Amino acid sequence: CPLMVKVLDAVRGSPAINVAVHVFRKAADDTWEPFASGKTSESGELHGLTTEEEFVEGIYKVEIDTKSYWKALGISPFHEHAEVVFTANDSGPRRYTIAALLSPYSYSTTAVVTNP
Amino acid sequence: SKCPLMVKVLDAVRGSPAINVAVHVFRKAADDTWEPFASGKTSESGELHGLTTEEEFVEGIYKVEIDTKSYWKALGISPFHEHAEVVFTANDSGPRRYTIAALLSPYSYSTTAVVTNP
Amino acid sequence: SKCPLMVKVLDAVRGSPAINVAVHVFRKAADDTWEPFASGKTSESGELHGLTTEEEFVEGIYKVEIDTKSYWKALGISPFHEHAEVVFTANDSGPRRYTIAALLSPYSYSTTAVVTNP
Amino acid sequence: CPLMVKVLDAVRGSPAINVAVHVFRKAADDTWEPFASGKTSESGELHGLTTEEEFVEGIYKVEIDTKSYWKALGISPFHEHAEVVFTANDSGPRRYTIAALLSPYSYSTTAVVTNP
Ligand SMILES: O=C(O)Cc1cc(I)c(Oc2cc(I)c(O)c(I)c2)c(I)c1
Ligand SMILES: O=C(O)Cc1cc(I)c(Oc2cc(I)c(O)c(I)c2)c(I)c1
Repeated sequence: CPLMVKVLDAVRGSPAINVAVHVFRKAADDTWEPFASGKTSESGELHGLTTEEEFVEGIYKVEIDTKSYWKALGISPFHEHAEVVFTANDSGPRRYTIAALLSPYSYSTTAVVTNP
Repeated sequence: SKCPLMVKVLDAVRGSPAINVAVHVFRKAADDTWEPFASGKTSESGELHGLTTEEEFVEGIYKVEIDTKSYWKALGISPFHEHAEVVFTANDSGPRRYTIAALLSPYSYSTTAVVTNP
Repeated sequence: SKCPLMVKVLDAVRGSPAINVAVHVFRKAADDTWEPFASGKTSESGELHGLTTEEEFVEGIYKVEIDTKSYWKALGISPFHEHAEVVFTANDSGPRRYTIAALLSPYSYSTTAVVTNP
Repeated sequence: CPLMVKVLDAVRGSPAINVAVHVFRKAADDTWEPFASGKTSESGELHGLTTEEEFVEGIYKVEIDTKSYWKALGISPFHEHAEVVFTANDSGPRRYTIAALLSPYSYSTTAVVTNP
């Protein structure tokens, strides 16, 4: 698994469950092309998004649908979603973990990159 | 200050405001595309004021894009993100003033919104 | 403002400054214990100014304690932390002004320091 | 494992390795009593700090020696250490994960609490 996502809830102190995540890749014509999608599990993690074979060099955008997550909890959040845009594998294949901590009016994201 | 929208950027590596950071603001148009709205560069205090006025700032979806990549390269540091973006809906129902704050690190960034009405 | 030390607290759940938050500042004494130095409550803008002066603020180790627990209980929310603490060394070598900022959530808090000299 | 710690480095985008962690418990006389200590591993995690049997109700302090971590990297950090103080198991036994993201002039910490 070359691309994984981990989301946590800072209001409840638990993993953010069933959060929709859409992954896009910058196409040749400079437009966002659908690449993969999923929902986080019980532990707030999302795996199996792609393979080393399909995860080629490029600029990717990871969109986390925070808005839907909060509303389903009766909270009216500030952000429409959280976006993480980055260039991947431009110096050979690597493994990426995109982590996100969510709050109604705030979120922070970090990336952990390891060489296989 | 009657500025409806403000931006504040900080540097978590050097513990100082993030200066000369390019900031571009966009608004969602009917045809579902992003059209330029305002832009500028953070000052010596890492702030960016006077991006718009109450009259022009109507309800709708806005995107605030911060060129963090160029900020880090200028310091000789390899960043992870292409840029940082904050997408939100501005409603007159809620308070009046919007402050978008961002704390930057090479592989991480956090952002918060302060919505207060005077 | 010549205030050498400033504190800013924000609420990430309601997107507003954290008001009436108790803040206690301590300094490390020779016998390795913490002795009261200054204290106060954040204002309507979540800020706390005039905690000390240049004369009294000498080099040494300081601890800034924020009573976050009472803040959350007042909102009817069960917090995780007893309080938030920021322990740092103040040196004349480095810049002059210190701003300690904290973003609060029930199960999480982040803090950053802005050190700038005018 | 009822108490685990996870630390990440936001400057290098990797787990924070060999970070010293000391855990204290508030004693009857209102003083901090040593409870456990360790260093994070290759993955930036610290496990095996205590057992469900020894981890009784009380106020605990988790101290992460960030200062030493940064200096060993040639960086002069702002904080002496990072402190997480909390009341644990006051409503029955729970599992705690204390997570921390570190930067030279900043750090954020969150807690994940799950019921066994
Ligand atoms: O997230 C962290 O790790 C710590 C942190 C704390 C605060 I509080 C922040 O927000 C502001 C907002 C205003 I308005 C300020 O003037 C200042 I100084 C900081 C940010 I971004 C980041
Ligand atoms: O930002 C804060 O206030 C605190 C914080 C600390 C960490 I470290 C985080 O990242 C991870 C990454 C992995 I992989 C985990 O398994 C877990 I648990 C948390 C997040 I999001 C938020």
